[PDB]
Amino acid sequence: AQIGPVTDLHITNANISPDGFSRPAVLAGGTFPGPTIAGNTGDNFQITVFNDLTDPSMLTDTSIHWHGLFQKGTNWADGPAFVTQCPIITGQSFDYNFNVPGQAGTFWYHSHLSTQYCDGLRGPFVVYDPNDPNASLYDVDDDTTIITLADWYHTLAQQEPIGAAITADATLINGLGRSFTNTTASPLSVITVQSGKRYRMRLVSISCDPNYLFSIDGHDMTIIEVDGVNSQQLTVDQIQIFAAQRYSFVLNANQPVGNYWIRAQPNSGGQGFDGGINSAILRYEGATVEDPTTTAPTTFSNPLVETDLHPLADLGVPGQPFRGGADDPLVLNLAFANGRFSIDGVSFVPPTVPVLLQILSGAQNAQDLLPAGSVISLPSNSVIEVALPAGAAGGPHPFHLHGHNFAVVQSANNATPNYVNPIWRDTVSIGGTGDNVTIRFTTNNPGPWFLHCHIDWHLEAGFAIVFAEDIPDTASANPVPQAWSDLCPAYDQAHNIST
Ligand SMILES: *[C@@H]1O[C@H](CO)[C@@H](O[C@@H]2O[C@H](CO)[C@@H](O[C@@H]3O[C@H](CO)[C@@H](O)[C@H](O)[C@@H]3O)[C@H](O)[C@H]2NC(C)=O)[C@H](O)[C@H]1NC(C)=O
Ligand SMILES: *[C@@H]1O[C@H](CO)[C@@H](O[C@@H]2O[C@H](CO)[C@@H](O[C@@H]3O[C@H](CO)[C@@H](O)[C@H](O)[C@@H]3O)[C@H](O)[C@H]2NC(C)=O)[C@H](O)[C@H]1NC(C)=O
Ligand SMILES: [Cu+2]
Ligand SMILES: [Cu+2]
Ligand SMILES: [Cu+2]
Ligand SMILES: [Cu+2]
Ligand code: NA
Repeated sequence: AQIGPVTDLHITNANISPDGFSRPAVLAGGTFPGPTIAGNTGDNFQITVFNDLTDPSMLTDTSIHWHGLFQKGTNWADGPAFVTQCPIITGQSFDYNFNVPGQAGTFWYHSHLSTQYCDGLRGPFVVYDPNDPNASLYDVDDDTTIITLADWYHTLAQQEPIGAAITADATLINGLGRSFTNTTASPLSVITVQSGKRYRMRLVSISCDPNYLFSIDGHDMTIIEVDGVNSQQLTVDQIQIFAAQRYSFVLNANQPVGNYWIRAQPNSGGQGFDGGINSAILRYEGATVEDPTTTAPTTFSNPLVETDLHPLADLGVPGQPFRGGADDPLVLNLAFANGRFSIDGVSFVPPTVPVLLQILSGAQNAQDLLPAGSVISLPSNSVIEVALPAGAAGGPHPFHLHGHNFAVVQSANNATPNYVNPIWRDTVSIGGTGDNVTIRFTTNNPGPWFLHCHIDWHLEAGFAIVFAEDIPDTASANPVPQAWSDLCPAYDQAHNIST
């Protein structure tokens, strides 16, 4: 069952064995992935998060981010630790009370403390649209049509060396999959369809690192949504999905009744499908209960290419049709050396006082804010352009901006910008050496918004900056509840920190 929009959510430690290997984890709602949180567009969500964690090896504090939800007027509820709040301590709870005006689509929630979401705190978050303009393109859209893709590690996250190339031990599809080494024939996930029906499959990357080549043998996929943004219909036979991205696609159950492999090949870790790694099963009602016998093609003839995507609505592009054609045109210098990432010469290390609390306490320019050199102010009601030229080790890096979606003016592997009709999204691969992936948005949401690579090991190694958007209006725009004001005193008392 789905939960929400008003619900409790308990965060616990438990043993799980999603690939046959038992390890302890950090779980929401007692499962991996966590339960789907759902509501309708414009609803009030009140997710009262109970921190019941006791195992220090995965951290007993927590904080949860609602990925892709704009949090306009509720920056305090966004979740990134030491940007918008201090962590919730064990034995305490916190009501994330916010609204989702003007958004409808496929989202997710995850821990936003250290690398804790890798240890299991990740689940789907769906905002349905009762008047969806795509409603007539499918018959079925429910909890059974959500497909999560996850990396899973046998080593606990707090034992992963900072700045290292860290590699997973299994791909999990809907929480199940097989280990790349010491492979055992543990259970695979089954997605069941009825011959002749059309399904809105909501594909969610809950990855901490790898991108996946996703396909379904015998079937093609008609994309209708990208990171919450409705798209024109685009039919593909493979989707390369980067960490934290989402797609909705129409699956037409138009092939003979039978069993078909669902494939998710990561860019690192186990390659291929031996022993049923990187796999799940599409089963038609009436098919025999047995593994598929289907083959992938040697090459995919209609893969997703990001420049093929276009919004369903006439979203356009803000600013002027050339590089630098914005009120505030930025170019970030994105680098890696010696185990640490940097942005504009500064490696991100979380501050003691959350950025939002520094601003509410009166610090009002970005050079007054900590960490020094890690906060860039943005002017209000302005067109912002951010060029993100690739080349830093560990690519391709999927960059994500909190508080906003953005026009993808230039995509990976293509030097031509699009100032007319590019897709809008919230997480974008910056590509490879010599690329110049560039995003645009307008500043209509006061508050500090994190910008970072969504490979969680890279964020931990410093690949982040904070956009302090409209500092002067942050306090008036974002009134804070007493329970939020109580978080830093409680956290600092529990941890013997002076501030
Ligand atoms: C990605 O696109 C951005 C624009 O969106 C390019 O930025 C441009 O970068 C050049 C230098 O590479 C800038 O010109 C330089 O400016 C300094 C003065 O600030 C000057 O001292 C240098 O001699 C040179 O003129 C330019 O300001 C900047 N913005 C523009 C043109 O709008 C960036 O180079 C592109 N990166 C890649 C890898 O393609
Ligand atoms: C590399 O990225 C560029 C920019 O996104 C892509 O260029 C765009 O290509 C599309 C598809 O061909 C062009 O749209 C077409 O326009 C013609 C003429 O109006 C129209 O008859 C078709 O209905 C379609 O809309 C679009 O103009 C063009 N944009 C620009 C700025 O060049 C390009 O396709 C990408 N390269 C690859 C290999 O995918
Ligand atoms: Cu996220
Ligand atoms: Cu986010
Ligand atoms: Cu990265
Ligand atoms: Cu984030
Ligand atoms: Na425009």
